[PDB]
Amino acid sequence: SMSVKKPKRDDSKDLALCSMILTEMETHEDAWPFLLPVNLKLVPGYKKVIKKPMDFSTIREKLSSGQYPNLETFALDVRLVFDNCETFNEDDSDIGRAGHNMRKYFEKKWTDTFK
Repeated sequence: SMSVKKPKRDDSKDLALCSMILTEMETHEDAWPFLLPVNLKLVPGYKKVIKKPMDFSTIREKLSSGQYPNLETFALDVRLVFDNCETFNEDDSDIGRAGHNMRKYFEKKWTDTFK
């Protein structure tokens, strides 16, 4: 509350560390469904169904331009990529499996780096 604070966590490396995680996500062999924004002209139903499209290139641009105020907002966008994927793609499909794989990959890096 006012004048009552927990000890200050060092957040000075967060930006660099989220960048490193994102690089690792970008270079994973199963990243291909997520590298670029879904083409809303060429994929029927995507625009109407997925209210907040997100992809790794868009996260990278937001990260590089100071549009994440903290590491929780960064994680929310990464998770949105996978939540969107599950919304639109059957589990038993290449893209559906890719999304589950990438989510697991992310969540381990996230825990190992920050928890």
